Amino acid sequence: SSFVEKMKKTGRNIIVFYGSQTGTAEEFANRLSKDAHRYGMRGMSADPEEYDLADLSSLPEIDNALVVFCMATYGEGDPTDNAQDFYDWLQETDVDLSGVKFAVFGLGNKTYEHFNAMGKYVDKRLEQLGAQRIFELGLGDDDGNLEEDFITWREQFWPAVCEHFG
Ligand SMILES: Cc1cc2nc3c(=O)[nH]c(=O)nc-3n(C[C@H](O)[C@H](O)[C@H](O)COP(=O)(O)O)c2cc1C
Ligand SMILES: [Ca+2]
Repeated sequence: SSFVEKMKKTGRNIIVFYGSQTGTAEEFANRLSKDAHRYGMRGMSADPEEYDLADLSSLPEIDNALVVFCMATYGEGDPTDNAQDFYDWLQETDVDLSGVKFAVFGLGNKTYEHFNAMGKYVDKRLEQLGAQRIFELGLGDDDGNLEEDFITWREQFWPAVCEHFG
């Protein structure tokens, strides 16, 4: 039903959504969610298409809640198929996301004109709606070494998360 309800009943405070077509963003999401345990927290990865992201407004019910988005960009700067509902919702919504804390890691390739469009958009839109960005937008480049871009981001991400939540 609701992802916030699932997190509450399974003890998770971190949820990582993945916008993926070929599985790269899903694997990064799984890796980030497992990392949570190394810092005394608990996370889970999730396919946004299976949920209603309007529920983000209920996230502040969970202590030290953090939502992370690992999003790939396809086509003409389009979202992946599984992130279309989320993309559509983001464009038309006006909900207040005060209290929400987020971070975004975008998967793209610098050779396309619309480099990491999806990741850049989600990052910008969440802040516009009232959410608080806890760590800078990661811009992974699949034309170079995406894996290394991810590791560099992740290496600095956790210390920042720990710093923020104490
Ligand atoms: C057919 C196709 C089109 C792509 N189009 C874009 C694009 O317009 N912008 C961009 O930054 N990256 C683009 N990329 C590259 C990616 O988003 C990169 O491969 C990402 O790692 C894919 O993640 P995923 O496995 O989770 O689906 C494209 C990749 C493919 C195969
Ligand atoms: Ca506010």
